[PDB]
Amino acid sequence: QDPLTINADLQRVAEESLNAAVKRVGGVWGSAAVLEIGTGRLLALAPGGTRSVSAIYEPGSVGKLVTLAAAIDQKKVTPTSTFTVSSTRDMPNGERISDDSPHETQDMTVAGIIAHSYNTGTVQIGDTVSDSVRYEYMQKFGWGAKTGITLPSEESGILRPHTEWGDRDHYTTMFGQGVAVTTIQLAQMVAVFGQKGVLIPPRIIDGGSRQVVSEDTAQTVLNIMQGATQPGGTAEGIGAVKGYNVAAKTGTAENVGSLTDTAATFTALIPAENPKIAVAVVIYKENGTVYGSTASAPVFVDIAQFAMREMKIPPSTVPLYKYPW
Ligand SMILES: CCN1CCN(C(=O)N[C@@H](C(=O)N[C@@H](C=O)[C@@H]2N[C@@H](C(=O)O)C(C)(C)S2)c2ccccc2)C(=O)C1=O
Repeated sequence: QDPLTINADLQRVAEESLNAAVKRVGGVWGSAAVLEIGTGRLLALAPGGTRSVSAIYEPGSVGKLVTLAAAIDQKKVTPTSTFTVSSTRDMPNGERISDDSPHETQDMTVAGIIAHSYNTGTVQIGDTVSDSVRYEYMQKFGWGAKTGITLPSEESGILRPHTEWGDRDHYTTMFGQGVAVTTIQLAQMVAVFGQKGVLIPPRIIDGGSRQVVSEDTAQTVLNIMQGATQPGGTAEGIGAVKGYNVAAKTGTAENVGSLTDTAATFTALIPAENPKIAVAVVIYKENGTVYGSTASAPVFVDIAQFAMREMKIPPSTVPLYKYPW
């Protein structure tokens, strides 16, 4: 019978979690997409109108995975390459870049950088690759284009041609600012890292795809992503799905509305040793800041715990991956 892909129980979990989280956090709206890994099948899409597919927003530091992957794919960097992290850092082109909150400067590996999500580290990582190269990766990950799901009013996102980026744009697009995204785009993206560098176009209809990154870089981005829940990681505690290895990335971005809003974002893969779902969450607050971790992780967590039961996936048999930092 059922020609749609939605899992009704999973959908209800999503809507519930989502609704609660938006209330909890004083947001004005939210959205969540759960994609099955390997098939591109939508298991859940909240809030169930079309806003999930048509509301666009600057995603923030979830965009960091695009730049990380580019640098790695181009072999310009490795998990264990080391850079200096600082509360601010003045760049060649006259730009000052700042971390969320000041910290003692120190050297960190790439692994630890995006794990702590330090802009000052990632900006350096992005500088190892040309803007036209980054730009091309951004497009292959599906930014600035409709995913092509069969639901009305999909927005294409905003991805200005790199040849158009100023000194600020050079660096802001490195951590998902100066770019607009829909939640469906974000799920499709992270899905790549569980798909051996392949992007599968999402589907809501079953029935009386492209290579974005190498299989190897996908897997390394996958290992780095597991650093999110470990001590010091932005999703420590809050991102934990008891008994299951979680690869994830938070994001907390400013948006206009001028520049008074924020979008708390979360994109995760689970279970990390062998991903079965790709999850993307966003909660938008209007005159206030809201953190991907405090806001959106809990949603993923509720969804993720159910999905693992629902899909009769056994708990993780192997340790959460660690690179030294
Ligand atoms: C173009 C100017 N302009 C405006 C937008 N803006 C900005 O909002 N910066 C944010 C940012 O994007 N940094 C995060 C990326 O999300 C890093 N990752 C977060 C995470 O994942 O939790 C983090 C660990 C909380 S900080 C930020 C800073 C402080 C608090 C929350 C978010 C800039 O500063 C910036 O350049």
